[PDB]
Amino acid sequence: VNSFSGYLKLTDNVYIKNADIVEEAKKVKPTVVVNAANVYLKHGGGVAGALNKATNNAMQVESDDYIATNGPLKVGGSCVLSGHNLAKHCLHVVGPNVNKGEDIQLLKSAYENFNQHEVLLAPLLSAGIFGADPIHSLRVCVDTVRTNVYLAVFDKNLYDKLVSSFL
Ligand SMILES: OC[C@H](Cc1ccoc1)Nc1ncnc2[nH]ccc12
Ligand SMILES: [Cl-]
Repeated sequence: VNSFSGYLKLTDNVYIKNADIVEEAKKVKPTVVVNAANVYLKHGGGVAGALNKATNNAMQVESDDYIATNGPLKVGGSCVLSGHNLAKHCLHVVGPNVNKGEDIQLLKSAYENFNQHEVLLAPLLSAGIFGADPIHSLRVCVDTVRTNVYLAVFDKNLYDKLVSSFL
């Protein structure tokens, strides 16, 4: 039993809700919130901009030190950093950004990072301003993640479309 509430159950392990991931994380304070990161951990827009703003820029300060020490992530890769006031940990995951010409096949690799964590609050990787098809992102999520994932979908018409089109 966990404190996630109001989710629709899609499979044994994947749950979905129309929600603002910032407000969800503040309420649940989950063990892991997933950020839709880029390789530079520059949290400017989309989910990343919103999560960073909610931390009063502490996420960005921590991220800049991480990059100065370790260099950029790989597309498809991840790192675990602090969750600040939102969660215990933030798993920064880099899905391919179609608006940069990156390979959509890397989306499965990106979702594989979720399997290192028993329970996660997450957005759909490569959706929104990353330019991929969200119906496709949900399919890859369901077919790749085996741990318990609670997906927050920001857009209401998209949430309804994702539910009604889910196989
Ligand atoms: O796939 C990630 C989606 C993309 C999208 C599609 C339509 O609008 C946004 N973004 C988000 N999902 C959940 N919580 C969020 N908080 C701020 C942004 C955000
Ligand atoms: Cl977005």
